[PDB]
Amino acid sequence: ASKKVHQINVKGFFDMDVMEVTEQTKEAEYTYDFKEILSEFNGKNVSITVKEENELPVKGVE
Amino acid sequence: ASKKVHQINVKGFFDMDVMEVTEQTKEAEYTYDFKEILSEFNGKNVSITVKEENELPVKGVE
Amino acid sequence: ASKKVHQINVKGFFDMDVMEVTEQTKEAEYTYDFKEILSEFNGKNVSITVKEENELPVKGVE
Amino acid sequence: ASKKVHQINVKGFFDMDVMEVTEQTKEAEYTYDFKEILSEFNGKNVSITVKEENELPVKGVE
Amino acid sequence: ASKKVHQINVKGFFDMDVMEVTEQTKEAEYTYDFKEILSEFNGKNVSITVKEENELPVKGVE
Amino acid sequence: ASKKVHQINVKGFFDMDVMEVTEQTKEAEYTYDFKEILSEFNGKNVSITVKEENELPVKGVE
Amino acid sequence: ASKKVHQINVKGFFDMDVMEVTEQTKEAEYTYDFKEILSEFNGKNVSITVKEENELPVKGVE
Amino acid sequence: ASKKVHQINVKGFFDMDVMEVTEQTKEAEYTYDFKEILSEFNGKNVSITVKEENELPVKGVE
Repeated sequence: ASKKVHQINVKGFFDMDVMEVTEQTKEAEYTYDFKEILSEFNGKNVSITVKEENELPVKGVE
Repeated sequence: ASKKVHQINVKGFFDMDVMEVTEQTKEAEYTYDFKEILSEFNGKNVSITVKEENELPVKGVE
Repeated sequence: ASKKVHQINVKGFFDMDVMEVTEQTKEAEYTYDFKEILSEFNGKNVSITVKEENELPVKGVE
Repeated sequence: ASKKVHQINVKGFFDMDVMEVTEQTKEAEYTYDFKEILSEFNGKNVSITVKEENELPVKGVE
Repeated sequence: ASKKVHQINVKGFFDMDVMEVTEQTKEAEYTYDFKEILSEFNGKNVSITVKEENELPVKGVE
Repeated sequence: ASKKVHQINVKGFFDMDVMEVTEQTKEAEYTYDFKEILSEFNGKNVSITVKEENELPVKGVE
Repeated sequence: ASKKVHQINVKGFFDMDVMEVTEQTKEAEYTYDFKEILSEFNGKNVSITVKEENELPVKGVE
Repeated sequence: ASKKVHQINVKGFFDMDVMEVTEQTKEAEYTYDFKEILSEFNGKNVSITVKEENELPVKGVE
């Protein structure tokens, strides 16, 4: 069960055209290039997760 | 706190050149194209996780 | 193990008569119709969870 | 933080027309009526979760 | 896997002599009697967890 | 955030009269006396959890 | 499944030369000696986790 | 929230004298040297977790 784990978490607005993820913090607006990140993993067994969560359509605010 | 979550989990051998992930099950060897999967999210806020876990270098076996 | 997950979380005061869940936010009072939400899943395999948590009967506040 | 939690987990094939969830066990096929279950919570604050997970579209099995 | 779970969480200062647990909130000091709570479960299969966490002995402060 | 945690997990059939918990393993049938266990914590802030999970009333096996 | 767990969590700047971990709280600067802590476990089956998390190299701060 | 995580998990019999952890798998007996592992983190903010879990003292085996 012993193992070495290496993981990258990236949260932000995704633009696959320029292949970049950019998050709007409370101070700035950071931009990470998913391409470079992804490449660090090219050639190996990985576990990739892509989550997108939105709001629930309401039917009435009071 | 109510929300609608949509998530994709993909585990397998990653080849970013052809942009495909392929896992070796006990029964068959499935191949998913990360490109198509990724595109379903292009243009929205996301969390991407990319995990890669290996074994620990030993020094004694018996 | 690769898969596509789609999940809906709804937290609020439940009224099964009108089939609606409504949560009280420190800014407003949203109302979601559990019927419409539930219907998005009609006809498929699902894990459903319904939690209700209350307070513990005390034997002395101070 | 002390509290009393009461929760119901139901996993199966969902039919909202007859309002029943039915899971296929390697020993039998159980059927629960979501209506009765849901009613045990009518009139209270609740967190409800509805998950539906499917497979990932492949581009080549082998 | 479908099931009905019923759980009690109780956090506070424990006195087994009078069999009572009492927590000091920011607003008030609640007192729950572990005896009554425990009895609700007498006669059934359970999981009991009892956790106690303290601070780590330091050796340098600045 | 550094801390020392000490925790006890006890799963089995609960009998508060003789104050003992007894689990039926695959080999034997172990019996732990909740009294002794509980006492190790008498006099300190703790987080106690008592869970009891049962099966869901069915309406039809096929 | 019943068991007694004993666990130590230590978060801070690690210096293996003097074998000490030191975290910078919003108040003080605590220093724990990993040596003493580690010794409390010498001679036992353990599980050890060492995590180090950094920031993601950006390409566009704004 | 985006970040790079690097984590090591080590489970086995701990000997701090020789500074080695050794686990007994269902096949072999692997030995890892905690010293080398630990050094990979010397000089960094880390989180360290050391857990040791034992069995509960019974009062009636059967």
